[PDB]
Amino acid sequence: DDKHVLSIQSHVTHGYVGNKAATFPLQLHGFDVDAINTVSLSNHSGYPVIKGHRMDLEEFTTIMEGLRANDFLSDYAYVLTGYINNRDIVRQVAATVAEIREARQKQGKKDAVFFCDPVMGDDGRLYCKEEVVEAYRELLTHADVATPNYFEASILSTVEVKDLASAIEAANWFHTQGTPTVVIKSFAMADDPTHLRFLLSCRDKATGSTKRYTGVVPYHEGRYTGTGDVFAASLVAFAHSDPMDLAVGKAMGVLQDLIKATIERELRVTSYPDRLQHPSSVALVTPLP
Amino acid sequence: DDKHVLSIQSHVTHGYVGNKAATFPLQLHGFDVDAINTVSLSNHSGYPVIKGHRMDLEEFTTIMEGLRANDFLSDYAYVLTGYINNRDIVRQVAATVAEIREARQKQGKKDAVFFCDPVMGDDGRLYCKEEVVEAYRELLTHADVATPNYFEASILSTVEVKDLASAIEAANWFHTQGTPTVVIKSFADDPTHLRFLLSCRTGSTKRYTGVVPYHEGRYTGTGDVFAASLVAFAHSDPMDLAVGKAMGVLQDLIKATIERGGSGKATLSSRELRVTSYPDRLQHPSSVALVTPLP
Ligand SMILES: Nc1ncnc2c1ncn2[C@@H]1O[C@H](COP(=O)(O)OP(=O)(O)O)[C@@H](O)[C@H]1O
Ligand SMILES: Nc1ncnc2c1ncn2[C@@H]1O[C@H](COP(=O)(O)OP(=O)(O)O)[C@@H](O)[C@H]1O
Ligand SMILES: Cc1ncc(CO)c(CO)c1O
Ligand SMILES: Cc1ncc(CO)c(CO)c1O
Ligand SMILES: [Ca+2]
Ligand SMILES: [Ca+2]
Ligand SMILES: [Ca+2]
Ligand SMILES: [Ca+2]
Ligand SMILES: [Ca+2]
Ligand SMILES: [Ca+2]
Ligand SMILES: [Ca+2]
Ligand SMILES: [Ca+2]
Ligand SMILES: [Cl-]
Repeated sequence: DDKHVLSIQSHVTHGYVGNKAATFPLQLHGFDVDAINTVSLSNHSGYPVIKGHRMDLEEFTTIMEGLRANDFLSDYAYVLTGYINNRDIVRQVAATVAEIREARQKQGKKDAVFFCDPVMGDDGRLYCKEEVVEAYRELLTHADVATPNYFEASILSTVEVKDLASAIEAANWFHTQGTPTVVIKSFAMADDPTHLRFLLSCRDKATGSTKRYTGVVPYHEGRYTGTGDVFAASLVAFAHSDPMDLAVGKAMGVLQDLIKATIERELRVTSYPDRLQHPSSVALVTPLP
Repeated sequence: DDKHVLSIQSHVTHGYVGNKAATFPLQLHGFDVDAINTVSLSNHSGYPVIKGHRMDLEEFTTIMEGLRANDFLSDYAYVLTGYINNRDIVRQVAATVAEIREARQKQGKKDAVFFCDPVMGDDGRLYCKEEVVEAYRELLTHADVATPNYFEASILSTVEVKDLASAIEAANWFHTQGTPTVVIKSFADDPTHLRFLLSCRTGSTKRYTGVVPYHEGRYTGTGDVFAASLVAFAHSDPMDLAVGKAMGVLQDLIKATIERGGSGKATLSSRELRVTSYPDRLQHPSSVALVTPLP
């Protein structure tokens, strides 16, 4: 099957971020999730105490050696990258994707789709050294889809994402850098305080034309962990069989069901298995003129 | 709720063994799975090449310090151990389980159940040092439930498990060792069936047996899905029914693996269990194996 994802994200023993947020949703959708755990921690970065192991570049290339030696690299119709927070591994992902593209081409399979979630910060706070930011600018030259939060889109493009106009500028930066498809997952709007806006920006490499889509979700009170990780995983799942605009709509609806369930910080991903596959409602994703 | 498991097993990128095999079924049963990954490898040990990282004791005690400091230990109504292949970590599981039981007592919670799958070898081959065998003998004195394959039962007890009689002798060894509940998951007329033993030690022992169809071919991760399913069903079933349902889950999963190309003659990759293929069959097997009292 083509429902095979290499997922390069965090592992935590307790809670739902990185591969712990992404794996269950994708498996529910019928995907084999092949996870490389960039860290193996007790819990996410928000608890009072974080303990555990972080991969270095040598651990990453050792795992790749095993995948290469057993000829698994052509399995990966999708590559999903999340929390890495290591300059050398962010840079190495480009080689991993190129070796997957080569193995699939040699076996005459559909091109791999590389989804790059450039995980660096949230709520004004940066998790990574500045060298990681530039590593993501170079890696995004190779991505098919990028799913930055507004903070990541802002620091990568140097455009303050604060409304639809500035979101479009930040997205255009991603296109110029070489990412054809961008989802800016949410930004607040001074002029519409009860909603979050998202942008889907689709550059046609051949024509140079850009198809843009936007929509909103309700702006729920409170801070949530893992929202991006569930979002990107859900997007991969829906984008497998849906056009990207509809795939974004479903993925938004999945997050809205999860957040509203939490309300009636931690996303209880495994409590809502039917909502993960069939969200109680889809967000409208409408073309822009 | 008490549907929280601390699961101490292997992580593989490719394929379905250890925590990757155990996690999805337990999550489908509504459990939070807190996984400690004893190794993070490219694939299971059956492949010609196996690459990646292995925990030492210090890495294990480091994660444990995180779980302790954040007051997570009292949440673990269940402890499930599988692939460790490290004498010092196997030894350390007794102290981990003891600390969970004390944190649970302190908070007015019912006692935990520790399920010990003593993962050491299969098809007559050890995949661990002789050191790990003895560490399992000593951990098993602290286990509530043990789920050896017939090889593991054989080397732990030093009884050759080849029939119902010898399986009973091996299970008796586990009970004398201190393990009240033993499932010997399969053994050898009638070449088309495998037999299993459930033995529950008041000094008296209740024993049960049953059969499943024997599918030709070598599967890996079968024990890992089985123990995971046993934990899920045993939470709301008596142990005989929970074994019956876990056996049914495995028959469905092996049939789906064969259905999607996983013949006896097929590749290691083709024989990888189709864990994602039929999620409803992981919760609700199409058959439930009979588990019938012995006299
Ligand atoms: N407070 C919120 N109210 C509504 N939806 C939210 C909220 N926070 C997150 N989301 C949803 O989940 C996704 C959250 O990811 P976002 O915060 O944009 O990314 P990240 O978690 O990577 O920072 C959004 O696209 C949106 O659907
Ligand atoms: N070849 C097989 N044919 C039928 N059932 C099998 C086969 N291999 C495993 N099983 C099922 O999987 C369960 C666990 O398998 P077993 O081989 O006993 O453990 P392990 O995988 O730990 O060696 C068995 O109880 C049985 O239900
Ligand atoms: C380890 C780890 N992985 C992923 C994320 C993003 O949800 C975070 C956010 O803090 C994190 O700490
Ligand atoms: C890594 C790893 N984990 C688990 C198991 C048992 O299925 C094996 C069997 O060889 C293994 O190699
Ligand atoms: Ca060709
Ligand atoms: Ca956010
Ligand atoms: Ca957040
Ligand atoms: Ca994020
Ligand atoms: Ca076996
Ligand atoms: Ca005992
Ligand atoms: Ca086997
Ligand atoms: Ca086993
Ligand atoms: Cl706007």
